[PDB]
Amino acid sequence: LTAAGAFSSDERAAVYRAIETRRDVRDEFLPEPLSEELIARLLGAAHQAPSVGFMQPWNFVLVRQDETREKVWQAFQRANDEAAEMFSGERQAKYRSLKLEGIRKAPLSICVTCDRTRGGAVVLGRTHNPQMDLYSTVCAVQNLWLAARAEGVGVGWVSIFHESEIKAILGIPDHVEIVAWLCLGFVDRLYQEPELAAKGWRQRLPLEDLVFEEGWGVR
Amino acid sequence: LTAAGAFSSDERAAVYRAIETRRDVRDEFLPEPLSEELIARLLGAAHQAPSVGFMQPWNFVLVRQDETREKVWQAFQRANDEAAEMFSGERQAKYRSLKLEGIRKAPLSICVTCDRTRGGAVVLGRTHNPQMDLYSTVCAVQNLWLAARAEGVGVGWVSIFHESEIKAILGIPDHVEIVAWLCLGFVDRLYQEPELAAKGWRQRLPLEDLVFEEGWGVR
Ligand SMILES: Cc1cc2c(cc1C)N(C[C@H](O)[C@H](O)[C@H](O)COP(=O)(O)O)c1[nH]c(=O)[nH]c(=O)c1N2
Ligand SMILES: Cc1cc2c(cc1C)N(C[C@H](O)[C@H](O)[C@H](O)COP(=O)(O)O)c1[nH]c(=O)[nH]c(=O)c1N2
Repeated sequence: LTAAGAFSSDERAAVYRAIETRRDVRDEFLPEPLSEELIARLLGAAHQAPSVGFMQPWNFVLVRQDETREKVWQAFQRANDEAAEMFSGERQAKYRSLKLEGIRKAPLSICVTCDRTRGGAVVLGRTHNPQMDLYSTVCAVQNLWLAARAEGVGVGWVSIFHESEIKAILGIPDHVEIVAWLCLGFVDRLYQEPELAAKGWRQRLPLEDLVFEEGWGVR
Repeated sequence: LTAAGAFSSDERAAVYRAIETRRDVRDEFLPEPLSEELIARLLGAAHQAPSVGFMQPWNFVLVRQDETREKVWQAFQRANDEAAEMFSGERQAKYRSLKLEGIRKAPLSICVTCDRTRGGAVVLGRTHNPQMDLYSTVCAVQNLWLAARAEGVGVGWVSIFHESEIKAILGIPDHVEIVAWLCLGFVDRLYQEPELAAKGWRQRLPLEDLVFEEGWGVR
């Protein structure tokens, strides 16, 4: 191991800047396809994420073809109606007015998976909680999300669809699970605050309400 | 929605630096306690994580008392002893030589949770995949992990426990699930590559093997 310490004041600010300004993008994606060098930098970042027992359970299916995107867009439309039907009156009306994906607008989509059987018969760290491999994959997703923000690339997560239908479309095996569908594209404008707060779905919760000292429910 | 901010070469390099150098810390934690201000910045960064339907399902239990950490350490011991028992021969020997936690060395611990019942009866984006809220919580963790690296704070995830025992120790409710137990503490020494790779458990997988074009298994 080597010497380490807090980043410089400027470096530190940049990190918090990416965390503080990245957004889930749906409708502002620009049309230019991302270059191979850019994609390589993003995947490289996701690959540097931590992983239970250093399992490195992720895979990335790069989707750029119009037909595939349209196919997946259709899978989303199918499931979203079912989703909306779960709400009523104002909310349902509101839910239907929201844009919850940019699958056809974003020139690139990445299906991020978790190979449930990678790592052998037993994987370190997953022995007592079977979901640790999926969690590891989400860590890869957040790293990508942040690096993309720094690159001027917007990212959007779309979790509204029947997984079995996406797996059939991409040919994903039974032993592999889809953790996230990400829509990517350059963006020149962003919402200063979560889009769902701006459109009155839910507001930012007070952080002081979520932190406890030594025991649950104790401030 | 307004003009997006643009990152300079240095700002961007800082983000990648945090991503490429953060480590899962087990044994390099220093004893200097973290300031209240510092902790606040870390939780703030965590709270800026994306969350399905903007559910914001997380809670953070700050643990600093020796008795509590000793109990969690014992819970870890029991769990780790049964984990090792899932391995045999040489692997078992190596598994037993690995340090998989810094519960008693790190001056601070944070039990990160996920309130499964927050967001009401139906949560946007979680309608077709019930694990979306848990994944959201992981995003907050990764944000905290990166921010910590920038502040010169080491962070380690400990997943080897029996959840029920930890919940009992902290008085965590049935409707709340534990996603991660993090050990935090200043560090001035970090490994250059994953400790688990250095110690011969698993090596870094070739990224080229995990990336497919348009369809699974397709190069
Ligand atoms: C696991 C998970 C799953 C989803 C999301 C997030 C996460 C963490 N989000 C994005 C979510 O709605 C979003 O984070 C906030 O509403 C936007 O916050 P920011 O603008 O990203 O800070 C999301 N957004 C969307 O429009 N359609 C979707 O299906 C999903 N699915
Ligand atoms: C969901 C999940 C759960 C755990 C981990 C990670 C993740 C993502 N890791 C850390 C893991 O072993 C480590 O990230 C890799 O071996 C290399 O990490 P870095 O590249 O050094 O961060 C971990 N480490 C450890 O010593 N004890 C543990 O119980 C766990 N649990």
